[PDB]
Amino acid sequence: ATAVTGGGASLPADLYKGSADSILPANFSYAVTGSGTGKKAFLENNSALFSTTGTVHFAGSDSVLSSTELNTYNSTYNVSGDANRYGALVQIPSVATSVTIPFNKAGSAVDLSVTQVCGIFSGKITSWSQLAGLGRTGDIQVVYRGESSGTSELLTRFLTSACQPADVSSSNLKLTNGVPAFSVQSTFANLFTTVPSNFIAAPATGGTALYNAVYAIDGRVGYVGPDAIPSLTDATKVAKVKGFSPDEVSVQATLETAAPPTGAAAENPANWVPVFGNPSAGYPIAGYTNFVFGQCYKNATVGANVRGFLTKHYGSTVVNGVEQGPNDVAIRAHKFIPLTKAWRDAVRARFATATNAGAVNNPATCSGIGRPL
Repeated sequence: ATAVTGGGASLPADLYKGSADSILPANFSYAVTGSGTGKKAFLENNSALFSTTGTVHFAGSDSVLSSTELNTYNSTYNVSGDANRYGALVQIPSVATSVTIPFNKAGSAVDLSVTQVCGIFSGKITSWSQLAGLGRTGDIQVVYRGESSGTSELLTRFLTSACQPADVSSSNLKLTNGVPAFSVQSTFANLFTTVPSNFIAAPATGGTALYNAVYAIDGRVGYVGPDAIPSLTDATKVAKVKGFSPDEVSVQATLETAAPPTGAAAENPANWVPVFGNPSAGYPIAGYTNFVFGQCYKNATVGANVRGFLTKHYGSTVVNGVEQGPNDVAIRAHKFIPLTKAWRDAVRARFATATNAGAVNNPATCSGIGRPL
């Protein structure tokens, strides 16, 4: 009967559940809500948000835990001397992902400059005719995620990092340094003093609904994770960005630029999720989608089920002489990017290995405590 209750981010939802090669065990549930609602469900232990009951055991999120979220959690659920405390939480990367730019406008292959992407998503560029050489005219309508979204966070971090003031001048973006500027927002609408009228919220929760809305009306552009895209390589439907399709992320210039944390740094969940807002090479919109777990669970089978999952997902196996994570074929089949060996080894050793003080349901650290039955 034992269930492991989760949900959150839509971006990795089909890798996790419902597909023949999905990677979560059968007794794990995954309610699709977007990352913001997913974080809240876990942090406030609120299963109503996942349309169910009992304890929330985990979330998927491509929005990082904030300073405020961590402090609120710690001061409520992980209080020094509190026999009723839940204990620490665990934030870990699951897979890396691109953010793709699907658009619905018939014609030749589209390759957008940073300037052009910045102009489209700021509202500076409002007509297809303003994009030189694409052979297209008519209104641009941008579809965005109304709910708090990890995909919005990944896209906006990139735009905040890469866009120059000249790329977004004469737009309704909130000011930074006296000029309109992108800022990091999981709520995309929060970028603007007033949302421009050619920006429309997707009509239902999740990236799949945004995707379908893009193709419902001519001239639309959106942003979505890669798994829902039928072909990442079809530049007549999924824009290249500075000469790169969204399967051309540079692993060297992104994942390999940060090593797993150690010591006190590893005790801080914030340090388990590096961000790469402006990669020096390759497709430039990319980052991690993550899990949030509890370190401690009063239900010991839930703890064991989590460790079991972690042992596989962050495992190591050599196949045809090449080291890989056990789930890497499934990860790539869902158009995601496997974690590097250093990161799998680090997560496995700390969180999945029951003898480590930092592991899920480590007997010493979790003695007498945990997320409730």
